Formats: sequence, structure tokens, C-alpha cells
Amino acid sequence: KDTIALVVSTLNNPFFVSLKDGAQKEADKLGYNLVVLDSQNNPAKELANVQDLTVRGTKILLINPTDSDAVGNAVKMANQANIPVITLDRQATKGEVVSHIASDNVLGGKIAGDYIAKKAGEGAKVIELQGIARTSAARERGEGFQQAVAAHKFNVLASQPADFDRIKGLNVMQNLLTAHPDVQAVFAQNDEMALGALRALQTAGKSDVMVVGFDGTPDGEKAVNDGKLAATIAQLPDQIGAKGVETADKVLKGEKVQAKYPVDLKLVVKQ
Ligand SMILES: O[C@@H]1[C@H](O)[C@H](O)CO[C@H]1O
Repeated sequence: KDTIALVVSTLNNPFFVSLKDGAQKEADKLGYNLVVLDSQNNPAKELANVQDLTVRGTKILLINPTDSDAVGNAVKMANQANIPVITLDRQATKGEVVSHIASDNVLGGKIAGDYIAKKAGEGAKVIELQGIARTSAARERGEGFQQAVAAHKFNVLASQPADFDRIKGLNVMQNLLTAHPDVQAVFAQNDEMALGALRALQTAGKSDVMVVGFDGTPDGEKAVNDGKLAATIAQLPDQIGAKGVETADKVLKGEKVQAKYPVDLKLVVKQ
């Protein structure tokens, strides 16, 4: 069997566990051998994973960057070693990449901000819990959100990163609440941070602030069905994983593939 390596940014996130479950499932069918390596949100650990793979007979590198501007060195490592690189979910700012499979995050952010102005109203006071700073996913969701901010004339009380983490989202929202109790709505750039934020509000006795997440994870949906989470922007993690192995297969077969592969978004609300 040929070996395909998946270098995922972290396994401490349901989304990436689904992205990896999809890859595994597709590789299994196509007959490939998939090696999964956790970078644990550490650019240095990521870089160390790519060097380790190059001497292992890794045919294709499927990589989800910890930092879109720092992964440049690890991608050029694979280039020198003549191992094709396909970035999943987050793009690389440098290095030679064969194909990029991701969602339209600039869109998903705007959809988020439009739904907020629909339920909370124009001129709503909002707090944005951003994701890992130099990742393209966070950078894009912020751009799209700013489109809703400008269009719906939102008053952004605060905007701060909680690194796509639940606990960190719980603590970031806790301190922001202390200084901004008049917050009407929260846009959390992923479901983990949204669930964290929902717990902070609970702790503060504010079961009235409108929270919108992103990803549509199993937990992210549960909360929607319990009326706890107003809405989340569902992504298809399992399909960004499958599309990675499939595109990896076609490249190993000499077939020419597209430099970009989009995956649909879908607003999720209770019903
Ligand atoms: O798109 C992914 C998901 O939103 C995940 O929850 C955090 O990292 C982002 O890049």
C-alpha cells in the first residue's frame, strides 16, 4: 500500500476528529495506508512531524496548518523531498501546494453576522470570540463578520481570540462579561468557543444573550436543538477529509486536479 500522511493541527477538537474520521474512511476504501500525526497547535511540533514523514516513504502530505504563515517552512521541506502537498481547511501562505480543500470562511462569517442582525436587530452590541490568530480560517471569518458589522451598523463591544478552544472561550467570555454586561449577541468563530461562552453566561445568570457558533459539530448541534445555541454555521469536516484522500489518489495517478475545492456551508437553526 501507498502511505498518505495526515498532519492535523489538533485532535482536541471534534471538528478535526471528524475531518480525520473522513480521511481514514476514504483511504480505507481506496486501499491506502494513512498515518495521522497531531501537531498540538504547535508550529514547531508540526515542522517536526513533516521531517519525520519525509524519510518514511510518505507518498502525499495532507496537512492542516497550525499557523498559515509559519507552515511555510514545513511545506518547503516536503517540496525538497518531492512529496506533494495538499492543505486542508487552512491554507499555507508559502511553499508549493498542489490543492486546497476548504470552506468559504469569508462567507460563513457574513452569514453569521446577518443572522445576528435578524434576531438581535441592527446596531446590536456584539462581542466576537476570534480563533487562532494567524490561521486563514480565523482571518477570513473576521473579514466576513466585518461585512455584517458595517452593513448592520453593529457596535462591537469587544473582539478577542480564544484560540478555537472551549476552556479558553469560557474564560475569555467570563472577563468580557465582567466589563460588558450589556452585550446582546456573541459570534464565536467555532463551536467549542461558543459552548465555552454559553457556560460563562450561565455562570453569570445571563440566559438571554444570543450566541452563534461555527462548524456544526455533534455538540454544536445538540445545543441548537436545546435552544441553548441560537445558530451555528455547519461545515462538512468528514468531506474535507474524504476529498483530501480522493484528491491525493488522483495526484498519485497522474490525473490533474483543481487548485481549489470548496465545501458548502449551511446555516443551522432549531426546528
Ligand atoms: O475550520 C476549523 C474549525 O472551525 C475548527 O473548529 C477550528 O479550526 C478551524 O480552522
